[PDB]
Parts: sequence; structure tokens; C-alpha cells
Amino acid sequence: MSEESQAFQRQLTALIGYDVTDVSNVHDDELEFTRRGLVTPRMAEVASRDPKLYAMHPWVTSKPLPEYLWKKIANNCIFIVIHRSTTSQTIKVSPDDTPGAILQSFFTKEQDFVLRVCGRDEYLVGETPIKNFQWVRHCLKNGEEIHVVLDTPPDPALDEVRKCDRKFRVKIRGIDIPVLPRNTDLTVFVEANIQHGQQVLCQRRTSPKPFTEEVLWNVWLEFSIKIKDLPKGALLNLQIYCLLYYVNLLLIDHRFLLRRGEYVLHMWQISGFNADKLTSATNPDKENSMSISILLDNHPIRAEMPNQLRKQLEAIIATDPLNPLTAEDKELLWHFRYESLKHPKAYPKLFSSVKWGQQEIVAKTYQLLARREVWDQSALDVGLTMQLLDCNFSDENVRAIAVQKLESLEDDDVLHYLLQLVQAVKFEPYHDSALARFLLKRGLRNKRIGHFLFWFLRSEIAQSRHYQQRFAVILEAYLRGCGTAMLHDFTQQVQVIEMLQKVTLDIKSLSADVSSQVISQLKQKLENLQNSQLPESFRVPYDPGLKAGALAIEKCTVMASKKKPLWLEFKCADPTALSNETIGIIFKHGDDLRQDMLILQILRIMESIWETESLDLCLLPYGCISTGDKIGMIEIVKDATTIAKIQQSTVGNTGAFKDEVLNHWLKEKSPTEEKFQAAVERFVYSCAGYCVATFVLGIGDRHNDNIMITETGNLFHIDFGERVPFVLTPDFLFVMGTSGKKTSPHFQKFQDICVKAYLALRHHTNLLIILFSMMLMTGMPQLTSKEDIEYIRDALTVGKNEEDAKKYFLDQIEVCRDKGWTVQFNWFLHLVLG
Ligand SMILES: CC(C)(O)C1CCN(Cc2ccc3nc(-c4cnc(N)nc4)nc(N4CCOCC4)c3n2)CC1
Repeated sequence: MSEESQAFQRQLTALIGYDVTDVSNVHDDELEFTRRGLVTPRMAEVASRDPKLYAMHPWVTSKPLPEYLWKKIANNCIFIVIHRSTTSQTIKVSPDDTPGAILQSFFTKEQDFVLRVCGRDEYLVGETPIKNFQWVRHCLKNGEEIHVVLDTPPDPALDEVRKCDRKFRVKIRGIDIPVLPRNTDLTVFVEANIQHGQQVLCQRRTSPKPFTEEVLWNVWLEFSIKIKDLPKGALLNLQIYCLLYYVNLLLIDHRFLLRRGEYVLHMWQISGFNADKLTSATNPDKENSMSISILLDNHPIRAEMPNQLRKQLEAIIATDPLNPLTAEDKELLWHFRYESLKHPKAYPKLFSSVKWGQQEIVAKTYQLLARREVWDQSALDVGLTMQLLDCNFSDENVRAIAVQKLESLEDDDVLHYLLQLVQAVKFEPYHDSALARFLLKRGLRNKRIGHFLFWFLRSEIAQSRHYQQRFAVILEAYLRGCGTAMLHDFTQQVQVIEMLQKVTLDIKSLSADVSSQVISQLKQKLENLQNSQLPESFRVPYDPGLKAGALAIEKCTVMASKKKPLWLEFKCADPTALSNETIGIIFKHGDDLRQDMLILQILRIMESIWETESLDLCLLPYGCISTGDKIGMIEIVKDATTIAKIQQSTVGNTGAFKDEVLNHWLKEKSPTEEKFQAAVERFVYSCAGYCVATFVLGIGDRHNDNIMITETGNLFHIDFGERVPFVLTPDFLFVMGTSGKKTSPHFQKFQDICVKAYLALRHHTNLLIILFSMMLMTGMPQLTSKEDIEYIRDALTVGKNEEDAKKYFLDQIEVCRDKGWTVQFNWFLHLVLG
């Protein structure tokens, strides 16, 4: 390649955090094949994107405007403040007025201008009703004013893109590990599993042998499955037991070819189920890791139901996603497959009833799929679609009909589910997949989706040896089409994160309570960085529309919180920014912020769900991005303190919690009596939202040091990485004006809200369960494909009328009353002292 073409790939590499041209850790060309394969989807989408829409990235939705926002518009009038220089003129508008019209009613009171939000790279442009812009909806909910500046549209030139019937068998040669302890005397054997969507088709193990650094077997393992019966995507799973090591090899390759020949596979060690176990990547660390040597030496392609069985069938289909299928259930599902195909909700269980280890059945299964009239006309059910993209499905045709459904998601909804879509790539047998191409397409079509796609990917690439390789191929494909302007923005962001992280680690390795000394070191380090050299503005990775300028080193500090987190403040790079407020970012090692990311995203989904039912529980899912191993960034919400601090103020380092302090804190913090009363109601709304959300997720029992509140009454939980269903302590209860078995107007309001909030979530039980399940598989350590997952099943009272459920939750609230400060107090003894 050219001297400059090389220098382009180094740039990508630095952006990616991984080198997709390195081939030290492959035994085939699937990654490189995927690179070339992804060229066609990339160019297609880049070739088909409107340059101007793309450059301006309008953030819109096609959902109805919630009942709670209509009410704020009691005139069918919407005021917009337009800004030009120092001048400023407000303009009445109809909620249905497109920006081209609003412009046109304005030059009435040279037409190549565009309405941009003040202090943001956010544009109100395009043929969408003014009421259908997310920013406009955001202002309304909060009671904030829509301020827009009239300026020139961004030049799309900046967005330039750089130009057989034999039974299967496998010979296990031996295992090799360089150094083991002396020793103790252990015994070992090799387990070989033919897997498909975590379904084991057959299993053979070798005999036991004393665990030495080299163990040779030279043995053929003969399986019962015929070569012609192997399904594409089946894994050869190789495991060592004393279980200590595992590695996987795809039996059918990306070219539909039977794997053949000599392999030396460096395995992964178990630390002390999860999607890492599924990876087709081998350990990069060839010098320390256990290695296994094997050899391969073996190419592909009615009657109406009796009333009682259908009833039996329907009772099966109506059950939840975590419900086990019996042998009888699968035989029923399958025998009556044609009837089953008419029910979209049956699809996951139906496709779990497939004998994937039998070629004729799979063939019949494909026959089923060609008559997908009922599936293709059905309304998108994201919960349902997601269930087909999890670890239970390895068949690419099955996974493809799910992705097909995702095609109709609009940007607004693709964002909601993006994080978990990206995580779902881990369940893909192959690097190139429909899901992967989908993500690729949607990122290249929309800068906001693309920005978040980038950071999500880069997050896994930086802490996942198991899947970094695959993702990097995908991230590269995206960066080769997002265009020059973004490349630069990304570069800026990456430099910033890499420099601040360096500062973060360096600061932590100085102590374990507070130090005038360490604060002084921090500011000094920041002085060196600010000049020189750190990009002179950079987009905020969790709030892309926002541009951070220069540090306000005076306001920066080291928080006395544990892992010694950096509290950072920035000026806004955009001078057209109304307020004079800084941009606050916490930078912290070492929490596994991936968990925090996932909890917060599900939180945003709960918000969206509630939105469909015209509810606003006032959640505050602040931005959070895991950038690397136990390191990442967190959005600082302005004017917010922890409930714990509120209580350490009036009393010292106790303990002796008081009921009235919180209300007291709100009145002090309220300028008028009108603002106070708004804060009191907002507290009631934000409290209820978190009580419900944390309970359904099983993270309700928290110490109040992990619960915050805004000066405006917005309660919110943080740090997601006897007992209580959630935190509803006397202080919260006092604010609503009640204490100890004494209802009240604000408290009836509270209850009533929770129930509505609760029963609404239950209408989306399956979605919540699949997202939870996946979250656990791709986001938390090894788990139990049983008990962890089942908490939420119990929490959402699966299989009960709305009446029992309402009463279930009210009961949960009563548990809180009865416990009072008992549980907080306990938390205090434990976390504060021992
Ligand atoms: C005592 C100090 C240093 O003078 C400050 C410390 C900051 N506190 C508030 C505070 C404390 C701990 C916090 N901890 C987190 C946090 C979140 N997730 C994880 N994993 N770890 C820590 N987030 C916070 N918020 C969140 C957004 O609002 C502002 C910061 C946060 N705020 C006020 C006085």
C-alpha cells in the first residue's frame, strides 16, 4: 500500500485500541474474511446516506407525544427563542410546524440557514414536526426554554470518506502448559463436546492422566454424530478437568467447510454459563497459557389440531422465556410446527424444539421458515426478537429473521437497545453476521448511533481478550465509513480519555482518607496536560451533542470516595451556550463500569416503557462509559448530593439518622415556596421510579451513600457495579409528610404512582427477563443459568393477575416501613466500619 495508506491504518488502530492487521493469534482467515466481507455493507450504506441529514444528525422520534407533555402545551402554541448575535426574538409556533416552515414564518417577521440548539451540536432540521424532536421534548418535560441560534448548516464535505456418512471423530494429541506449581499431584482429562446454541449434541472424554506440563494421549475420540449431520455453527468444545481450561473451534467454517487438520489451540483459564465460554477466539498469550493439540481428518448445502392438544400447546406458548421445555413439550411443539408458526411468541420455544443434530430435521426447519408470512407481518416485539439473538440460537437463519425485524426499528429505538445489541454479538457463531452488519449499517447512517457504537465497541475491545478481535473488525468497518470529521472528533476524545486515565491511575496509587497534598498533585498534573498537549475541545462521549473545552483546574479535585476518583470540570467549547455552567466528568478506576453502563441503559428503557403509558417517574440515568479495564467516565449531575451526606451534615459520622433532615435540606435549597413544592412532588415521582426499578433488578438494597438527590428534588441511585426490597426510609417518608403507619396525600400519591409504574413494567415482562438474562451473560461474572436469572421472575410476579401484583408491591412497601432505619444502620456498621 501507499506510504499514506499505511499511516491511515495506524490512525484506525490507535482509535480502535487494537491492531486488526496482526495475525499472531489466528488459525484461520475468518477475521480477515470478515474485513473484506464488511466492505460491501459499508459502501452500500455510505453510498445511500443523505449528506445533509447525516451532517446535521437530526434526533427525532415517531412516537406520540406523551399525555404529560401535551398538558404543558395548553395553547397549541410553542415558543422558540431565536438568537442572532446579541439580538433575540421569540416566536409563537404550532406543535406541527416543521423547521422549514418556522424559518418561513420568521423571514416574514438567504434561505440557507438552520436552527441549531444553543451550546450544542444539535440541529432542528428536516421534514419532521417541531414536536417530534427529542430536544424539544426534553425541554418541555423539565420546564426548560427552547433556545435556538440561526447559523449556517455544516458542510457535508467534512463528512468525506477516504477512498459424508462417516461418524465424526477427533484425535486428541495432548496438552501442554509451560509451568505448573510443584505441584500438587493432580489428575487430568480432556472433555470434547459437540455444541450448538449451548445445546450439547454429543460428548466424549479421554482417560485420566497425572497433571504434568506435557500430557500426551494420541487418542481418537469417536462420536455418534455423522459428519453430514453437523450443523453450521456447531462448536467443538474442548475442556480440561482436574475444570481449568477451555477453548473452542468451529467445526464448519465461514466458507461452509468442514474443519480439517492440525491445530494447537491456546486455551482460556477459569478464574475463581457466561458468554466468554462461547468465544471462537484463542488465547493471545501463547507464552503462559495452556495449549491443546488435536487433529481433524474427516461439504453441505395438513390436519387441524384436536381441541385438547391446542389448549395444551397454547399453555406452553404463553409461558415465560425462562420456563424449561420438557421432552413432551418439544415433541408437541415440533409435531405441530405448522400450527406453531402462526404464533410469533412461540418462536423461541419452537426453535428450541429443533433437533439441530439431525440434518433432515434442520432441513425441515428451513422449510418452515420459507412460509414466514405470519412472522413478517407481525408487529415488532423487541423482547421476542431479542430472545432469538441470545446464546440459545446458533443457527444463522433463525438469528437472521430476528435481525430482519430489527430493520424496522427507528433510530430512537435503536439507541434504546444498542448496548445490548452490541453485547449480543458475543452469541454469534461467526464474525460476519446479520446482526453485525445491522449494527454496522445503522451506525453509518446516523452519527449519534455511530458515536455510541464506537464507544461501546471500543469498551469491549479494551477489556475483552475473548471478543476484542471480532469487535475490532467491526469497529474498523464502521470507522472506514463514518467520514473524516468524526474520525477527528473520535481522535480528540481518545487522546483525552487516554491522558486523563493515565492521570487517574497515577493519582490512586498514593494512599488509602484525604490529602491537601494529593489535590495539589492533581492540579499540577492537569496543568502539564492542559498545556501541553490535549485537544482544545472534545465531545463528551456520553453526551455527543455537548462539546467540552478547557479544564477549570480550580474546580477539579480528588474525591474521598474509595478508589480515589477524579472529579473533573470543563468549560463549554460552544460560546453560544446560554448558561455559564461547566461540564462535570468523574473519572474512576476501579469499578467494572460495564455493569454500571448496563444497569443504566436498562434504566433508560424503563423510562421509555413508562413513556408509552404516559408516565414520568423522573429517573436520572446519568451518562457513563466504560473505556477500559475497571476504568471509565461518569457524568456529574449538577447540584446533586448523596442522601448520606445530607445525613452526615446534621450529625457527624453516625449512624443516628434523623427523619426531618432531608425535608429541611430541601427547604433550605429552595429559593421560593413554589420551587420547594415542585421539589417535594418531583421527589415523590423520582423516589417511586427508583423504588420500582431497583426492585425489579434486584439492586434495591443499597446503602444511602449510593443514593443521591438534586437541589430540585430528583432522587437517583449510583455505583451499580436482613434485607429490604428497596430504599424507602423515614426521611423520604417524612418529605411526603408521613411517619410510622400514618398515610398522607403525598404518600397516597406515592403508592398509586408505584403501582401504575409496576404493572406497566409487567406488561413487558418478557423483554425485561431477556435483557436481564443477557445482561447477566455478557455483563457479570460467571453466573447461574438458574437462580440469578430467576430473581426477576419472582420480582415481576410472573403468572398473576394485576390485582395480586398490585398487592404484592404494596406489601413490599410495608416491609420498608417496618424496617425503618434498621437496614441502613446495618449497612453503616458494615461499610463504614466492619
Ligand atoms: C466530598 C467531595 C469530594 O467534596 C464531593 C464528593 C462528591 N459528592 C457527591 C458524590 C459522591 C460520590 C459519587 N459517586 C458517584 C459514583 C457513581 N458510580 C460509580 N460507579 N462510582 C461512583 N457518582 C456521583 N455523582 C454522580 C452524578 O452526579 C454527581 C457525581 C457521586 N457524587 C459531593 C462532595
